[PDB]
Amino acid sequence: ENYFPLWNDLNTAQKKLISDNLITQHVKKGTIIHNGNMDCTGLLLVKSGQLRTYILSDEGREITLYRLFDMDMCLLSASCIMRSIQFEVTIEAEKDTDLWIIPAEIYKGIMKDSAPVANYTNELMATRFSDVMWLIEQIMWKSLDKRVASFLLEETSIEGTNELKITHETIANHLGSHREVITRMLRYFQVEGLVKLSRGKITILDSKRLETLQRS
Amino acid sequence: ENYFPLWNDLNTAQKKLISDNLITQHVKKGTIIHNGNMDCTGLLLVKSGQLRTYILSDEGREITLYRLFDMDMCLLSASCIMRSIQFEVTIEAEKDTDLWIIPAEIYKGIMKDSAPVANYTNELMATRFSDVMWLIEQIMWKSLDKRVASFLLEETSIEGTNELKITHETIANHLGSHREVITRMLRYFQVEGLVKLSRGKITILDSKRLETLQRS
Repeated sequence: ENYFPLWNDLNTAQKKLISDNLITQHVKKGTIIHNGNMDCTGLLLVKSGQLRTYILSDEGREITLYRLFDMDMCLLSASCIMRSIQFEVTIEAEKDTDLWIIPAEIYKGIMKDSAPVANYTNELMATRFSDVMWLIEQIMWKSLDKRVASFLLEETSIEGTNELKITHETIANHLGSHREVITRMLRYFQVEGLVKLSRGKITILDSKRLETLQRS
Repeated sequence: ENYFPLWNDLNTAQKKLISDNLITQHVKKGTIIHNGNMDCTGLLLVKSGQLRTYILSDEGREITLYRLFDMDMCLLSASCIMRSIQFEVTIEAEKDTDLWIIPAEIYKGIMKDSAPVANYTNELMATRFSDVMWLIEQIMWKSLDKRVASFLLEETSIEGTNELKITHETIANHLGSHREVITRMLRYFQVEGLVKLSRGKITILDSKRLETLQRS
């Protein structure tokens, strides 16, 4: 109600239909909430937490498309309400997350009759389209050292700490790389004094220098 | 009118506003019709021809996002009508093209009041979002030899001939590669009997074998 900006634009009938069909859900970290064509739960409003939209190759390789934080809305968890979305994505909780779910059939129904809700969904798609376009630009134009540097700066901002407790597999899965290549890269960073590597931990030593890689 | 599927869904007032403001335009090949934030002409309905949506790095490197053919609609040529589209694209004519342009201000106005036109624009975005998602999947999971093989099979289908009259630069610009890497790859293909290379021409010799690379 406070976290849904379309609320002031909705009428009484629309406000009531969504309100009376809101599903509250606490999702623990590591839970897959949407898994391509298998699920079509609905739009997710993140009250508090962190979600990760990604794609999987048939060989189990992964790359993160984008992340959703507190107050974001997930549209692709209700992908089946749009025939023209002909790609599948996996959405999972990176931290314990409190969500509200607006059922797909309900949201689809309101969207059919409301230009405001229809246009709002366009703006939501355009944002995610733009997120994915920044990703193509990053993948094509920036080398792996710069992308690892960029990721380490993002995670430290999200966690509010220069001490990351993640595996080399998770970094590889974020960037569309292999663990061995990430490990090689982190060891090059350690030799260059950018990070410190220890048991289940990457400590960012020079945040100023990592930012100059990202920018290079 | 025949090429615009939303026409039957429009009312008299909407049909008249679009009809009386249609701009007919013959565009010669090599003409840039949209160049990021510089232009915001409108939605383009391709009566007959071929358009190419691509992105440019600050160093002049290119990769094709998707192609539009006869009967397709271009949405991103009117990107400024959606605040949430925060990426720029270049659109140009690959062959001489006959277009109709629906001015952006006019289309935006109809979209504000019509759920049908609003939802139709979503489906148009979703299609292009899906095109770009196939591209991420191709870039990440398929090696350059497979992507070159895939492109050669596409161009031969479009041109209706196993004889392509294109430069190594154009192929590099389609795939996000460098000319020298494409030339190296085409020479490997020639050594393997897949193609024949001669003055300003690539002749596909084994279309069956190129398809088995694409699929690998």
